[PDB]
Amino acid sequence: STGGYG
Amino acid sequence: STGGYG
Amino acid sequence: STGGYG
Amino acid sequence: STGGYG
Amino acid sequence: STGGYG
Amino acid sequence: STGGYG
Amino acid sequence: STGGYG
Amino acid sequence: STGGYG
Amino acid sequence: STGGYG
Amino acid sequence: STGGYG
Repeated sequence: STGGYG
Repeated sequence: STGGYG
Repeated sequence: STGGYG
Repeated sequence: STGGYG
Repeated sequence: STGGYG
Repeated sequence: STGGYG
Repeated sequence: STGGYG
Repeated sequence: STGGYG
Repeated sequence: STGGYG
Repeated sequence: STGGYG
């Protein structure tokens, strides 16, 4: 998986 | 306030 | 406030 | 996996 | 406040 | 895996 | 505040 | 694995 | 504050 | 593995 905020 | 980038 | 980059 | 904030 | 780069 | 903040 | 680079 | 902050 | 490079 | 902060 790539990136994301939290 | 809330912010940021995913 | 909240910030940053994923 | 790559990057992400948290 | 919160910051930084993934 | 590469990078990430936390 | 919080900072730095992954 | 390469890099990362935390 | 917090800083540095991975 | 290479680099990383923490």
